[PDB]
Amino acid sequence: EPLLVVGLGNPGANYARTRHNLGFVVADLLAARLGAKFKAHKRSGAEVATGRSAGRSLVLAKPRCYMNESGRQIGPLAKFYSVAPANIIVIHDDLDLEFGRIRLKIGGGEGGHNGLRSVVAALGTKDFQRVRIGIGRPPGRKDPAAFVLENFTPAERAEVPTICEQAADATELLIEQGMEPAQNRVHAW
Repeated sequence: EPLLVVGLGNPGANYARTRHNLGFVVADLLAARLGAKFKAHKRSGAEVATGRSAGRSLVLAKPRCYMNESGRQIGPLAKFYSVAPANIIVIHDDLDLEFGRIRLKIGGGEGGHNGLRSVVAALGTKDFQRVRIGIGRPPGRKDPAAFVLENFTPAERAEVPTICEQAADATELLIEQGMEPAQNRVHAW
């Protein structure tokens, strides 16, 4: 069955290192591992890189619209390559996990992620896979919408590349062995 891996993020150099763009950073790392380049995808508006991970073919994609409208490109991507939602993996920052903590699931909530809500709406289901990468959140009940548009702190920047290697590793393990075995290895702390 066809497989689609998507990173979420906002466009533009000024957003490239913000918390809300972790998905793009990991997708870029996956494409580097696969020796693949992102190219414009006319039918969806996104950009896609294609390759194989342990012999299995995959489409790697980053939307090119604002985060709010992510599903309007991911939906068409899924139809174009005939990928069922169960075989879509979305990589994203997660306000509800400690910074650097990676967790995998299918279904469940969006954790307040506006990109995830757009994808859920477009696919008509919550039942796609996710690579959740913790970023923490502001304390109390403060609105986090501005926190995710900040760059990481210097202390956090010291760990972000390692975290992205782990998230890239988690994506490949998901593709190779599925949810439960990948969870066993990936939930490392």
